[PDB]
Amino acid sequence: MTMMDMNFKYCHKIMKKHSKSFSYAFDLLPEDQRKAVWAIYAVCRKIDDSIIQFLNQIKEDIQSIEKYPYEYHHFQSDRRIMMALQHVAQHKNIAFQSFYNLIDTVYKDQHFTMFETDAELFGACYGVAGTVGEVLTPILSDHETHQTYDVARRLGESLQLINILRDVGEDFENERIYFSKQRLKQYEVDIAEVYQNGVNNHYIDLWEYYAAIAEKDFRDVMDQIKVFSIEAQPIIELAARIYIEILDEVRQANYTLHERVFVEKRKKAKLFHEINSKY
Ligand SMILES: CC(C)=CCC/C(C)=C/CC/C(C)=C/[C@@H]1[C@@H](COP(=O)(O)OP(=O)(O)O)[C@]1(C)CC/C=C(\C)CCC=C(C)C
Ligand SMILES: [Mg+2]
Ligand SMILES: [Mg+2]
Repeated sequence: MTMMDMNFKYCHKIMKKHSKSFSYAFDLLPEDQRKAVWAIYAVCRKIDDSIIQFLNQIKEDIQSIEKYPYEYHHFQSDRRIMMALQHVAQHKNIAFQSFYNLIDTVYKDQHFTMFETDAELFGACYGVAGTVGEVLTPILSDHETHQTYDVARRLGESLQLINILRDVGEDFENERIYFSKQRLKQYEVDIAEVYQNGVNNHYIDLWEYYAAIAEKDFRDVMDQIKVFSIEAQPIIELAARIYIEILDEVRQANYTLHERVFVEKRKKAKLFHEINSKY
């Protein structure tokens, strides 16, 4: 067990801590892609958790890795994570611009004021999650085309939308609402009121409006599953399927705004069995 192995095992532990659905799937990858995913995840985890000066420190670590992949650096932020990311960058082509976009998005979030329209909202989904799909693309496909990026991007954006749809209650408590002003007006919905009084029909309708968008994007990703390498196809499908099942869970908890619903480990294995057998 080397120095490097210790970095990756740390990244892995971050991933298992913060993301039960994605680790479950992505730990099924062959060892070398598995480790690249752990490392990208943990960098994005840390960027997302930044908050100020830690975030600039990370941005600086990333920029050194870009300009000088084969040199030793004295990383300012988290050395275990940065070392692993740099090890990954030596063997794979990484879209640095895509981590800067994510970093910009976390900086802008400081000044978050609700989205006027669905197009600002989809613009944020790109920034938090569409970028992650882009950074992962060369790890999960052997030939990167524009098509491969487009599919990875859309997968990530629709996972963010599913995340939003799950976290409606806890997001309100943290003073955030991600549904667009325009769509809240149209459906006559006020999130404060729902939170206090329970679900109603206007809410379900607005909710299901977005759920249908996420579902349509999901189905469009699945019909293009082929852009990914053969070993990653069933994993990616698992990861997406698990995340989509979050949608059925929300409806069975009656769209509650007072708990985080989840897909249990036993359900995860059942979906894996299903995908597995189709392959
Ligand atoms: C690198 C990796 C797997 C994840 C990166 C974790 C990142 C970027 C955090 C900073 C930005 C944020 C807030 C992202 C939200 C992730 C919710 O996870 P998390 O909050 O940890 O767990 P949960 O909320 O479920 O408990 C999100 C929904 C985007 C997931 C998009 C993916 C996976 C692209 C898939 C495309 C292909 C697989 C081609
Ligand atoms: Mg969330
Ligand atoms: Mg999240």
